[PDB]
Order: sequence, then structure tokens, then C-alpha cells
Amino acid sequence: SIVGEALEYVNIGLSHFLALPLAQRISLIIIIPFIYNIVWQLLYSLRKDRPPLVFYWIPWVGSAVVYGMKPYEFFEECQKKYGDIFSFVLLGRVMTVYLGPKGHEFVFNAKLADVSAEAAYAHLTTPVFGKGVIYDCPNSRLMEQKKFVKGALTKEAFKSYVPLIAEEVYKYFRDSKNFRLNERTTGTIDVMVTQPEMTIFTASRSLLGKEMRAKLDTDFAYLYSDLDKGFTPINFVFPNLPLEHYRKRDHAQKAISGTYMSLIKERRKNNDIQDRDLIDSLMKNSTYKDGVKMTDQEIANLLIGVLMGGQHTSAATSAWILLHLAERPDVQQELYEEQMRVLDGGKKELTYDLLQEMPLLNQTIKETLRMHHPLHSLFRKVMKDMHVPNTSYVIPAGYHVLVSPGYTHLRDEYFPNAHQFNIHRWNNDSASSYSVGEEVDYGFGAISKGVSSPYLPFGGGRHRCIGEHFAYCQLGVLMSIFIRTLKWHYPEGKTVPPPDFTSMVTLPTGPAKIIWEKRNPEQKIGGRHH
Ligand code: HEM
Ligand SMILES: CC(C)(C)[C@](O)(CCc1ccc(Cl)cc1)Cn1cncn1
Repeated sequence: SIVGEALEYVNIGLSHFLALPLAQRISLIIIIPFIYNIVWQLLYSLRKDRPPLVFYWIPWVGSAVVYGMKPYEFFEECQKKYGDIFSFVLLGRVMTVYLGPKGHEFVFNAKLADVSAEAAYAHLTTPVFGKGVIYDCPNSRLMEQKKFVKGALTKEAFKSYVPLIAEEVYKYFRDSKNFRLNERTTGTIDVMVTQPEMTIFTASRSLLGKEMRAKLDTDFAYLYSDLDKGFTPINFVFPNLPLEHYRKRDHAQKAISGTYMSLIKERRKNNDIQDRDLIDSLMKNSTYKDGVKMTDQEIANLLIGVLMGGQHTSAATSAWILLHLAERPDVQQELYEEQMRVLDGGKKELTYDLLQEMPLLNQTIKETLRMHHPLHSLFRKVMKDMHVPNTSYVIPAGYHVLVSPGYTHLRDEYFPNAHQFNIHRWNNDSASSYSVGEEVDYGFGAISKGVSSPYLPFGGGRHRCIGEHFAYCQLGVLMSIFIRTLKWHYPEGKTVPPPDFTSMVTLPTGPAKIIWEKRNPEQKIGGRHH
């Protein structure tokens, strides 16, 4: 009755393990975790309190490749096999996806104690934006940061932003190599070159002021290119690697925030604090409710985050608008007629109020944002075990939840013919969004309490967008002028490109080219240029 004889051979076996040839040990350090991975999934599948987990061969990596390249196609397949709730492994993390409006509710309206946005996001935003703001702070501070920024995002602010944005668009048609409307009546542009440039010029001039705008006319502009380099999700896998690239990022953040603090410290020194910018605004209004004031460094880091977030979502969207309208001359024609009616043949100057009377223009943005949500996935880290109601499921702390209103945007059940671009699906519903009923305030204004709308381009709950009206104002001025000034179409055989999902935002796969021509070949844009 000796099991001792077996316990010796355990020890013996361990000793022989340490004496295998390296060719068999390396092999083992590969085969052991691979074998163990597969048996763990097999066993995991039996738990009834866990959503189905998507099968994967490579440990740690998980479904990263397929998710990273075609997330919506990944979601549709998983949805057919497993339904609306499923998990998948992603570079070391377990992601629990909840699709559809009930997913929007589950994730966007999760209790503050259940999930953390900053725990999912901080490890990219912080190196790009700087410390102490956005996701490098507790949620309550973020809530008030959004409140501060919203104080420069009023109707009265938009009324003064409109002519500023319009002047920038005209200067851009006049001076940019991509246009030069005074010298060329037709031409070809890559919209992934023009829109990011037009977006930074207009957003700077209005949110940052003329000083910062003027900086863009110099080599300073390169720093923004550098800073944006660090805003690619190789940095979620690798937040800090001691290579180059990471260093222009860090350098840019320091140099750009330095430029903002310089301006800030000079205004306060010269008593020059008015009501022009987001900068004036945060200088007058950045004291938290417990009495602590934001530092000049935190104010500048917040400016970087706000400008950069708004940079990428808006430029991607005007790119898609131009790309969809280029094969839809009927929509351009219709948008033009609206321009002629609202602006009295173009003899009325565009104002923020006149923008609100251009429903087809706004529906075109609304529709573009339906087909091309610039953020295909929003994440939280689960902080406390979460029960999914009317199910047996429990999402344990340490998991991540993934919500994807952009996927619902593309479902026929909610938007008939969802892959067809049609601005008329929004007739007499041209509002950028609308609180479908009751409201709640998390610290930056009252917003819809329910988040079950299948159309959720600006998310919802405490992390909801506050840039929506600014985006519509900027995209609206932009497109109003494009429409009244140019017609445009594709080179022969070209069509709307597929999205490049691997980036920060769901940009079109470049180069995405369109051919423009002046509606009025003789029209000249005034003002001086080199
Ligand atoms: C077409 C344009 C835009 C779209 C579709 C969009 C979308 C979104 C979404 C979906 C969220 C929620 C993120 C989450 O739940 O994890 C969000 C948050 C936010 N956005 Fe936007 N956005 C746009 C433009 C802008 C602009 C122009 C700005 C700044 C001027 C901006 C600033 C912000 C800020 C400060 C938050 C809050 C983040 C948080 O509370 O965690 N967005 N946006
Ligand atoms: C830059 C911020 C504001 C923090 C951000 O929320 C970053 C959040 C975020 C960025 C990238 C991916 Cl893949 C997922 C989430 C983006 N944004 C939202 N509206 C406009 N930009």
C-alpha cells in the first residue's frame, strides 16, 4: 500500500525535466501553455455564470488579429454563434462584448463603482495628453473638467466661432497647395490630407485663438504630427517602449503644453483675459468644487486632450462626408439648393442660426456618423463582479466590458438598409441627438438618463461627449462652404473606400482621392498671400 514509491518518481520526474535537452525544453515552454490554454477554454465553456468565450489558438494574443482588423465582422460572427453577450481574449485582457441597445445600457449606464473608464483608457491618453487630467485623475475631476470645457461651448460661443471657421476654410481654399482656387479651377486631393489640415486650422482658430492658430503657419505644426504619433493603439499594447517615436510624442507633449502655458501665463500677466477662447475660458473657470484650482500644466494638458479628441473624430467625419457625396451628385445638388434657399442665393452670410435651418446638411452629418462611427469600440475595466440581468451571467472584476453603438448603427433591424447611405432616413429628425425622455446630471450638464437609443454616436452616461454641438458647428460651416464652392466626384472606377479600423478612429483606407472643380471658375477669394 505504498504511494510513497510514486511520490519519489514525482521528484525524479521533476529532476529529469530539468535535464531535458534545450530543443525539448523550448518546445515544451511552447507546447505546455498552448495545451493548457485549450484545456482551460474547454473547462471554461461549462461555467453557466460566464458569457460564451470566443475560442482562440494563441495564448495571450487571443482574437486580437481578427478583432483588430475587422471588428464589426468579428462581432457579427460572434453574435450569430453566441448571441449578444460574448467574451474574447485580447492581448492579455478578457473583453466582454454586449451588443445592441441593452449593451449601451449595461455599459454606458454602469454604476461608477462597477466600471472604470480611466482604468481602461489612461495608459494611452496620459502619455499623449499629460498628467493630472482626463483619465489621469479620479472620475469626479473628469466630470468637472468637462463642465469647464462646456463653458466655452455655448450658443454664443458658436455664433462667434462660425465666421472664424468660415474664414479659415476660405483661406485654406485660397492658400493650400491642394486647392489654390484663385489659380486652379479643377484639381485632385487626398481627403486624408486635406481634412486633417482643415480640421486643425479651424479647431485651433476657434478653440485656441489666433496666437495658437498663427503657430500652425510654422514648423511648430510638426509637433502636432509628432504628438499624434503617440495616439496609435500600438501604445495600448506598448504604453512606453524605449525606442524613438515615443520620444517625439513625449517631446511634443512637453513643447505643445509649454506653448499653451506660455500663452496662459502671458495673458494673466498682462490682465488680457477676455471671452475669446477655450483658453480664456479655462483661465476664468477651472476651479474644482473642493476649492482646488487646475494648474497651468493641467489646463494645457486638458487643451491638448480636447483638441486632439475633437481633431480625429471630426477630420474622419468630413473625410467620409466628402467620400460619400463624391458618388452622390444628387445629394450635392440637393444640399446646394438648400444652401441657395437658406442663404438667399448666397447673398446672406452664414451664421450659427442659419446653420440650424439647414436640415439636409445636418442630416448628412447625422447619416455619415451613423455609417462611420469614428470610435468602433468603447471600453471600461470591470471593478466589481457584475450580474447581467435576465441572465445567469457574472462579469468578474478584472474583465473589461466593450460597447459598440457603431455596430448597432449598421444593423438592418434598427436602420433599414443600414449599409446604404441615405440622409432622408432622417427627414424631420435632423437633430444631432435628442434626449428621448428623462435627464440626469453627472456634473457637466443634464443629459439623457436612458441610453437605449440604437443611434448613439456620442455615447451616453457620465462619459458622454461634450463636443457634439461644436462638431456639428465645425462640420456644418465646413460642408456649407464646400457645397457652395465646389462640385466633386471620383476618378474613374474609384468608389467609397473601406474603413481602416486598426487606427485610432475608423478612417478611410488611403489614399482616398476625389476630383474637385469650382462651381464658379471666376470666383476669387480675397485677402493677401505670399
Ligand atoms: C463627430 C464627432 C464626435 C463623435 C462621434 C464623438 C464621440 C464620442 C463618444 C462616443 C464619447 C464617449 C466615450 C466613451 O464612452 O468611452 C465621447 C466622449 C467625449 N468627447 Fe467626443 N465625439 C466627437 C467629437 C468631439 C469633439 C469635437 C470634442 C471636443 C471639442 C469631443 C470631446 C469629448 C470629451 C471631452 C468626451 C468625454 C470623455 C469621457 O468623459 O470619458 N468629442 N465622444
Ligand atoms: C480623446 C478622448 C476625448 C479622451 C477620447 O474619448 C479617447 C477615448 C478612446 C480613444 C480611442 C479608442 Cl480605440 C477608444 C477610446 C476620444 N474622443 C471622444 N470624443 C472625441 N475624441
